[PDB]
Amino acid sequence: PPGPPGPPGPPGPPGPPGPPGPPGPPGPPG
Amino acid sequence: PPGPPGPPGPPGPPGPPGPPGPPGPPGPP
Amino acid sequence: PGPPGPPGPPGPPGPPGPPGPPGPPGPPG
Repeated sequence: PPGPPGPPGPPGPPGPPGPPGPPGPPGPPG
Repeated sequence: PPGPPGPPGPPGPPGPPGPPGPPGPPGPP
Repeated sequence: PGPPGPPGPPGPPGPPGPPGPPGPPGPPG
């Protein structure tokens, strides 16, 4: 008979960079 | 015969943090 | 019985990373 299924594969590639962050706080008062 | 190929591996690591956000709005006068 | 089969494929790409840091303060008013 055919042998056992092979080992599971390796982990996949790292995911994409996340979305850009939120805007910063409003600037200092004039 | 040799067995079947194994199952796909686990999902990869989460991605890195995203880029910093934009500068905030200009301040009040 | 036969030898174990080939290793499986690499897994799927991971999830997107976290949102990036908040941006810096805005320009002075």
